[PDB]
Parts: sequence; structure tokens; C-alpha cells
Amino acid sequence: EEHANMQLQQQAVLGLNWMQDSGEYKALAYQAYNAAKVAFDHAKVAKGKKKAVVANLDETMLDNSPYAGWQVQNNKPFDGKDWTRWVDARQSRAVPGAVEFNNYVNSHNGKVFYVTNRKDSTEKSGTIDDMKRLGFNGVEESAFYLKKDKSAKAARFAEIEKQGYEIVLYVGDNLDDFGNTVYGKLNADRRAFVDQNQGKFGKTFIMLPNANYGGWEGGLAEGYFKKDTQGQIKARLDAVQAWDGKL
Amino acid sequence: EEHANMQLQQQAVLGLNWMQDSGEYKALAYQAYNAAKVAFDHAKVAKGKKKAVVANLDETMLDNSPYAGWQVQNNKPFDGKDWTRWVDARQSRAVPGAVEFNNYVNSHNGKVFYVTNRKDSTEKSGTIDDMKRLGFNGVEESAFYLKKDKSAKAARFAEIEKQGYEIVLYVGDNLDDFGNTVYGKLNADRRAFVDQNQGKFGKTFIMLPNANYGGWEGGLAEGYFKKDTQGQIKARLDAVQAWDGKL
Ligand SMILES: Nc1ncnc2c1ncn2[C@@H]1O[C@H](COP(=O)(O)O)[C@@H](O)[C@H]1O
Ligand SMILES: Nc1ncnc2c1ncn2[C@@H]1O[C@H](COP(=O)(O)O)[C@@H](O)[C@H]1O
Ligand SMILES: [Mg+2]
Ligand SMILES: [Mg+2]
Repeated sequence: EEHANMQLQQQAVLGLNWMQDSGEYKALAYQAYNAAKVAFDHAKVAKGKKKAVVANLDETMLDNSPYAGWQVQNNKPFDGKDWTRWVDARQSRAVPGAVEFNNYVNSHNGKVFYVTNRKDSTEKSGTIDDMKRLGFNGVEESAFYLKKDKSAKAARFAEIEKQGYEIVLYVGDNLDDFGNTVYGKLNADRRAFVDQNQGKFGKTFIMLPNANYGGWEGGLAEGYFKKDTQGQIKARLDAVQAWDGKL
Repeated sequence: EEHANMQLQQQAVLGLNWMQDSGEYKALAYQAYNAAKVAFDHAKVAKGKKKAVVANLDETMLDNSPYAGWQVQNNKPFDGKDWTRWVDARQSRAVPGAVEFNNYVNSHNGKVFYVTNRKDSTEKSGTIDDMKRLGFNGVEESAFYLKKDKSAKAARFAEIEKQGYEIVLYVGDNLDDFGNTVYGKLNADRRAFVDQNQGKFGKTFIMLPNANYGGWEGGLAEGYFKKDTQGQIKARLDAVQAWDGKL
């Protein structure tokens, strides 16, 4: 139903305004990348290891908000086929602070590896072109670990380590950017992971804000991503914790 | 119109789910407070000065998300009269990491002052009771600079300084928590302020995420807060930056 599609996408509007328009969002991005530089500079690795930083792309280093805007204007739920066209459109922007941090790491005895669920086979060319255009250094193909057969990221982290790197910090907008332990899990388990790692945030796990999509959306209800539009609307509304209006 | 009220408040749903349910939100809160502790510990003040930290309350140290949930469920635009009842309901929660940071500052030769637009005359009792209940130390009345005649906060910062304190850092969720220079201004000016202070974020200006309300909402359009519901809906939708769907 068109009505259901409109309701689902309208629910994203205020958070999208915040991410696209607010100074507050920019300030959070700068805060993250300022903290990331401090962590990188402090990091020491085992003898014989090279220093690596693992960075997520979408909503961490790359800003895809115009795709979300298109969803709002056209009442379009997320669809990977539309996403591939967005990537091919080569209109990605950079998250504030990301290029400077990336280039700093790469010029100070580190290497940033991009572990990203953009698709290796269909979305690589647009990604690399946009990143070159946006000013990122170190965007040769071998810096990228794009999605092949698995959306969970830990195996790609292990590939990086096998190449003689020690990962000194991770940058992401989704807890699944830090490992697999809450991949596919609901939000209670995801919050528990965060509590169990409280001291790592702003140190070895660097967070960017994303109020628009992610593992937390699927985390709203069992089987969320397989539900129809009406089911997803209901899952979102049922997750709301509301004051009852009484004293 | 009830329809307009519903549309306006539905636009907050996804960001509310993110703030209430996601581990990612918690991780951002811990990141902020972890960075804040590092900044506090590093801070040195002028001879003869006492060390102060200025902290915002709403959506910085206190979590009012159930009020937003009530707005969603009842299609209620923000109204200060409802807000006063929410405060009186004494159901505020603590933002993750806030109590620990607050109590650490207060036990390590600093003092946290709460500069907050909760109302001194009608909202003080609930605020203090909730904070005591939530575990905050140092919540005697004189620690609070609640709203009297002005929503802009710089004059209250100056009052703190007049009492012999040097403010070593500010914690907030709204750029107006750091001074007055973009108070009442639109988002272009607010983003410019952030760019002009890029290096301070995560150091002396500590940010918490708030995708639900703030100076950035008013910043969406000239006279936003005086517009009717339909006008505010239009302002939000007109602010959206959307991909045109072409390559
Ligand atoms: N709104 C959305 N909902 C679900 N998946 C999305 C959305 N937007 C983008 N994606 C997908 O998620 C990927 C980003 O994953 P990640 O590398 O974890 O940032 C994108 O490359 C898309 O395949
Ligand atoms: N959704 C909202 N829209 C506008 N104002 C709000 C909203 N929620 C709370 N407020 C007001 O803003 C104050 C918080 O301001 P601050 O001290 O900057 O965090 C609250 O005490 C309320 O008076
Ligand atoms: Mg991402
Ligand atoms: Mg606030």
C-alpha cells in the first residue's frame, strides 16, 4: 500500500533533518574524529605488526543522506536495487572530519582499511570514484574490504590481521562495525554489548551517529527485516516507550 | 487539525526508536562521557580559580524520551504546559555515563553546575528529586542555574564565573549549551559555528546526540516556532536534501 509506504518513510523525517541540517550532527562527527586521532596517536602495536585503523564507510566516512531524502520524497522503503543506483550516481558526500582523519592516519605510519557493506561486485567503482573526488588518500582497491558473501564484518577484520596488521581502533556507526557478537541480534542484546564495553567508546571503538538505519532497526523486533511495511510500522510504534501522562 | 498533529509527531518516530532502543545511542553517550573525563583530568585553571564543569540537563544528563513517546502516542506537539506535568511526574531517566562523570568531577576537585532550561519556578522540585533518585551527587539547589527570564544560557555561565570558577568544559546536546553566538539563528549559521570550533568538540565542548528536538529544529526555517503545525511540517519537508534518482 502506498499509504503504508508513506507512513513508514515519514517516520524518518525529523532524524533526517537533524543529520542533514544541524550543526549538532557536525559537532558529533568532529568529536568522534578528534577522539579517533587521540586514540591513534596513543596506540602501540606488537613488535613486527603494522598499525591499522578499520573504518566503516556508509554513515561513518561517507554521507548518503540524499538517498534517504529520495526515500522520503518518493515513499520508498529501502531496496538494494535502488541503493546500487544511488552508489552509481556518484553523489556521496564526506562525513565531517573523516577525510582529515583518514589522511592523517595514512601519513603517520598507519593504514586505514575500509570494511564496508557496499558491494564488491556492483558498487566498488562508484565508491572509489566518490572517495577520490572527496579527497580521501589511500583509496587503492586493496584498501577496501567490500561485501562479497557475508554482511557480518569480523571475517574481514581477520583478513586484515592475517596481512600483518594490528587493528588499533575501529570507526563505525553500527555496533556490527566492531565485531560479530551482536550481529543479527535484538536491541536488548546490543545494549548489553555496549554496557560490557563501556570504556572502549571514544577510545578503541569510535562512534558516529546514525538515526536513519542500521542494525538497531532490525533490532526493534524478531524478524523485522522480513516483515511487510505494515509490520515494520507496527514494530517501530510498539517499541516506543511512552509516559502515560500521569504523575 | 488532528491529521496534521499526527503527521508532525510521526516524523519523530524513527529517531525516537534510535534514542530509546539502540545500543548505538548508548555507545555515543559513553563516548561523550569518556572524552569528558579525559578533558576534565587534563584541565588546568588560572591561579585562584576553582574548576567548574557546565552541564546541560535535558537530553544531556537527563533522558526525557518517555515524554517524546507520549507525544507520538497522543499526536501532541510540544507544549510547555505538558512539559511541566512531565517534570512533575518524576520519571526522568539518566543518560548513560552521566551520573558517573558528574560524581567523578565532584569528587576530584571540580564542581558540576547544571545550566538548564527547566524552569526555576515550576520545574525545580521534580528535577532535584529525580536527580537525587538517579544517583547524582552535588544536587543542592545552588548547583542549579534553571531558567528564569532568559532561555539563552551565556548569562548563567557568566554568573558561575563571577563566583570564582573557571569553566573547563561544557557538556550539551544543543549548540546553545556552549554560548549565545548562534542562539535563535538558522542552521547555516549554526553549522558555521561548529566549523569555526572544530577542534573543541570532544575536548572542551562535549556533545550528546538528540535527534528529537532542539535549536536545530527552530533552525530549519525563519520563524519556525511561530508557524502552525502545517507550516512546521512544510519546513521540515522543504529542508530535506534529496537525490533526484538520476545518475
Ligand atoms: N536505510 C537502509 N536500510 C537498510 N540498509 C541500508 C540502508 N541504507 C543503506 N543500506 C545498506 O547498508 C550498507 C551499509 O552498511 P555498513 O557498511 O554497515 O555501513 C549500504 O551499503 C547498503 O547496502
Ligand atoms: N520537543 C521539544 N521541543 C521544544 N522544546 C522542548 C522539547 N522538549 C523539551 N523542551 C524544552 O526545552 C528544555 C530543555 O532545554 P535545554 O536546557 O537546552 O536542554 C526543556 O526543559 C523544555 O522546556
Ligand atoms: Mg555504516
Ligand atoms: Mg538539552
